[PDB]
Amino acid sequence: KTVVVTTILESPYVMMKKNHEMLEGNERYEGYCVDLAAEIAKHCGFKYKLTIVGDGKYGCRDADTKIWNGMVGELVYGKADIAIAPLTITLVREEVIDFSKPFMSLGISIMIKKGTPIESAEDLSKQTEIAYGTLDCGSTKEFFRRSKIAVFDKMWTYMRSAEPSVFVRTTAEGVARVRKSKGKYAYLLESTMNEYIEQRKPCDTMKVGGNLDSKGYGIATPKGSSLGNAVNLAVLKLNEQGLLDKLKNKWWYDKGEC
Amino acid sequence: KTVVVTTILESPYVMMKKNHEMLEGNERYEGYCVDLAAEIAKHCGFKYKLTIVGDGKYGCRDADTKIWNGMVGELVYGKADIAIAPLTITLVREEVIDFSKPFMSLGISIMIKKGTPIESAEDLSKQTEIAYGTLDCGSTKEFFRRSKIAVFDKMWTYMRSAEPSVFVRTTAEGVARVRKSKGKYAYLLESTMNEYIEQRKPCDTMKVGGNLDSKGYGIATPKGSSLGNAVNLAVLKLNEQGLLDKLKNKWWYDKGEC
Ligand SMILES: N#Cc1cc2c(cc1[N+](=O)[O-])=NC(=O)C(=O)N=2
Ligand SMILES: N#Cc1cc2c(cc1[N+](=O)[O-])=NC(=O)C(=O)N=2
Ligand SMILES: [Zn+2]
Ligand SMILES: [Zn+2]
Ligand SMILES: [Zn+2]
Ligand SMILES: [Zn+2]
Repeated sequence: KTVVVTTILESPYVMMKKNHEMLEGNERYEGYCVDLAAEIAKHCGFKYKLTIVGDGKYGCRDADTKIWNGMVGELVYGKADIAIAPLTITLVREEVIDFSKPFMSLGISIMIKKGTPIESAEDLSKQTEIAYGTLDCGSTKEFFRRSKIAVFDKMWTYMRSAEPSVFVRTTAEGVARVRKSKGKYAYLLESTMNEYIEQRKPCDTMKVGGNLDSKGYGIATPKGSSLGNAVNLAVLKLNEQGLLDKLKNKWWYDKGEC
Repeated sequence: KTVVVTTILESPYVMMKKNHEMLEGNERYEGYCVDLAAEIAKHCGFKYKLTIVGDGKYGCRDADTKIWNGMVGELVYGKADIAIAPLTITLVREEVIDFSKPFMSLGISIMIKKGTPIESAEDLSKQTEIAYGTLDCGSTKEFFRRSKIAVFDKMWTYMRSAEPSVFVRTTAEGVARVRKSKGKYAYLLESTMNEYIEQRKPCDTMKVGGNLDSKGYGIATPKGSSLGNAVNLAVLKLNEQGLLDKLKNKWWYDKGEC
């Protein structure tokens, strides 16, 4: 029986091979999570088919209709058996699906255009000439809004009333805003994506400072799945075999461009 | 029913209060995990009794007898209901007990006496003047023995044959060796202990370099325990509330001496 794996097109986790039009099935795709899927399936002993999430989303529950979208929806509504993607482990998600132990750690972090005189959140917080913001909705925004920490309160107090708005609609919009702003905008985002972009042409951005919080990506299965136990032990084995680190190094650095 | 928590006297997770002999029950103890225990109990709705693990061990399985010792033992054989301690989440442990998602991240790291001209594992690998080692058995030693990575393979080749022995019997012996060796011994250990010791008098050690691997500590319950789900969700909630970070800062930095 063929396990249906849902994943999402986010580089470098899953990307179309250059010659994808010539290929078929699992072979059309490459990247960190493709490699991970193959390892998980090999060590759990199953055959699988990769499919890209229909709506291109991770997974959130509409307040209005209480319906789950993205990969979480595909699990909860039975369109796929397992999600192998950079899906963040969160309380609201783990209420409806099961997560493996994290396969990759991450945190909120600062992206600057190279040259910008900022090396930390504290630096940002003490000034206003360099503008800075986050996605207009989602966990990073909420992290600042709720923080009782002085530096983060200060940054919230600033971002919430800044004009023009410092919030962006998509991550890509945030990255492009850093790149076209002539050193006048810094963007706050997942450190994994920040370090990824640091190694992409034209090599004009940089990750600075320590992570502001700590989070994990996990592989997700539905409650009571026959796969959940073995998938979890698999993630642990891969980590101890140094394979997760190998995959990270490969996709971020060996294929780096800077 | 009063939940029996097993834990271990490892600073700053669990320590005797200075006036412990005037006190009784849970109140004798303080530390990160004591605070954490209170929070977990409150969010899962149980009363508990902190007990120090009989043998002072974390838990491994004896190769000959196959018997688990330490806190893992107490969980496996039915002596305690939950382990709230810096118990590392590992493949062989997760095969026999359940863990929450990690409450704290760590990795193998390098402890040096201040002034030692070493900034990374690479730096250590390329020289011989400064000796370096790990605990004489256990996971840090095994990480080097099994590594396919060039830098770590080189360090292993050196450590395994170094004379006199670079391995030590206890964490304490490792730290004392760095302190009395005038810069000629560096010790490889968990990053959390490393960073803790850096804030303790006489303030003569430092953690240097990035972590060499990545692991997490998790709260453990016996397989099929009915506490397991609630405890996991409670760990996620505390992270998202900033409470675990607040506790870390508190016990490592607010109470630091350097
Ligand atoms: N950028 C960005 C991202 C945004 C994300 C994400 C991963 C990434 N990522 O590392 O590309 N996982 C999620 O579960 C999520 O709700 N939102
Ligand atoms: N040193 C030391 C340590 C050694 C440890 C540990 C925690 C710590 N710690 O940071 O105190 N947890 C474990 O599960 C373990 O097998 N060995
Ligand atoms: Zn095409
Ligand atoms: Zn493998
Ligand atoms: Zn005493
Ligand atoms: Zn609380």
